[PDB]
Amino acid sequence: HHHFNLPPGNYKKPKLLYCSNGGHFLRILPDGTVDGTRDRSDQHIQLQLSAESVGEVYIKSTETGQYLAMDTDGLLYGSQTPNAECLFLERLEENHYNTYISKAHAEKNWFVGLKKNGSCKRGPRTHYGQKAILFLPLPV
Repeated sequence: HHHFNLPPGNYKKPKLLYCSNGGHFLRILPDGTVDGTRDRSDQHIQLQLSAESVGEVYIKSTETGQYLAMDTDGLLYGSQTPNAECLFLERLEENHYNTYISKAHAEKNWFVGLKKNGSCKRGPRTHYGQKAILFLPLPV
């Protein structure tokens, strides 16, 4: 139960999710670990988003087919198959950015977030107001 301000744009094409905090692109590594990188030539930062229901999305690596997911302890990981831990509520933030809240943990406001050093934040450590949760979807 959150606000419903939605970002503009569509899911027709893959995107890079650029984090304002450290300037890192969200990356899903083949081994299933998730982090961020500033290297625009990286082959694991291309993500295809798709809508399950209005405002609910899956975020999938086009290179490996892995789905971004957040586990029971708030850690992001790459999932081989889509499940309830892979759905995120995509919303507009500060009238500009896109934020992604774990649907499975939405009551706790757990977001997808990247620290300035490029490591992911754990769910409980994310909070409205941080730069770590702010993303700009860029064309590939």
